[PDB]
Amino acid sequence: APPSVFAEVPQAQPVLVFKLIADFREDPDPRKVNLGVGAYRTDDCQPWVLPVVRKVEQRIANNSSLNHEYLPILGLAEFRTCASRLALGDDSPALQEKRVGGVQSLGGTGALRIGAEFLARWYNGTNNKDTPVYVSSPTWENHNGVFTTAGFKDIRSYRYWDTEKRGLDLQGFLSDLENAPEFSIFVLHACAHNPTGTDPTPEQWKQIASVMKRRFLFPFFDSAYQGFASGNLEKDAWAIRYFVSEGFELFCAQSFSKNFGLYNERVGNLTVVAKEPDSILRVLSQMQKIVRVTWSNPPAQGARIVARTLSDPELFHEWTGNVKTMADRILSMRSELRARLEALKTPGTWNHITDQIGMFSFTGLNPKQVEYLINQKHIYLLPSGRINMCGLTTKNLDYVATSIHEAVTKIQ
Ligand SMILES: Cc1ncc(COP(=O)(O)O)c(CN[C@@](C)(CC(=O)O)C(=O)O)c1O
Repeated sequence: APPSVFAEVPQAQPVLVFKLIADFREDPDPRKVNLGVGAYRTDDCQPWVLPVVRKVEQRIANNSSLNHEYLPILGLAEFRTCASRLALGDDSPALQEKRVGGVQSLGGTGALRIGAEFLARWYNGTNNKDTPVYVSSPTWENHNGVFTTAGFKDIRSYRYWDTEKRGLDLQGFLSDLENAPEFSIFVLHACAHNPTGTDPTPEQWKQIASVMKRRFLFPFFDSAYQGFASGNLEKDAWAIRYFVSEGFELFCAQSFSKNFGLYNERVGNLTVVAKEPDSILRVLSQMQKIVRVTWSNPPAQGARIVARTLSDPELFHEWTGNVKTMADRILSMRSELRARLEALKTPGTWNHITDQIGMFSFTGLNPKQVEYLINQKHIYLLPSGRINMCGLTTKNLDYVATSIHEAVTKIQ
């Protein structure tokens, strides 16, 4: 009897956020509510394909001049240019000086992967897998997984969330920067921090930038929610743009999954800013090799939609309107969920619910409370106490606020 070559493969733990989408879908209880994955939902609790996207899909579908031939390894040129322009702004001195590069990627995740793979080979030496990599405490789980997979052995965290203050621990963060070895890589959330929903103010960003510049720390921005932090694309990109004006060289992993609602078309872009043009050229050539052995070349549908919307003043205007619409609904739900919790006179303060920005809220519930909420009330969320505000609708608001109350009460 010959045994199987897969006999010893262990059962892996499940990617939780996707594990719950499954549990939710198949859960038969009617009063179930998915406050899990960070995807927008209308007030009717439905996915929303943006009107502008619908528009363009139709145009693309009626364009017979378009073929399916392979795209360049680095991706659709028009897309890479518009994506980078969106984050840096058209008046960017970096764009003017041609020291900006863009690599089309598979969502923000793919962009993060490509940048980590490049750094692990050409940054701070050759194949230097030892440069420390810093992620916020807490942060999006996949930050660790992505950098670990790229080979970095030393992943550290910088203090960010202050539990006994329910906000940003600036001194902690600043202290961690001061103490970070020179050349260390810092993974920064450009805006709408995940999972806290707490971002530094421009004044704090200035302090953060000041230490980074002094200690030659590398800013690797994750920008997955441009436009959600406030509803304004220009505003949500200010930090990245400030670093650029300060002369930093940096990476910016861009995702169009949430702001274009193109979740399943995997549209991402890795923007690179260098001190001089010649370097962008050499960098992209190394990036081509990395891409070639990962996905060979990127898919066209998503990039085509984003490219057409961003290069047509009319589609662009319209898109900015749809974005603001989503952001506005998140602001509306924050005020409501807070009201109800106060009316129910729920133990403790809950101002933070309206203080945090973006799609998420770091509620503050112990895990035992989350288990109660998921098992008893069928209100799916993460163990950490993070909730997707978009999951709230004028309907289920009371059920949730009730459940959160009962929890806090007969659970604490
Ligand atoms: C901070 C951050 N960066 C990158 C990504 C990846 O975006 P992509 O889909 O373009 O690769 C996410 C997505 N976070 C989600 C919305 C989903 C997930 O975990 O993948 C979340 O629920 O946190 C994110 O929250």
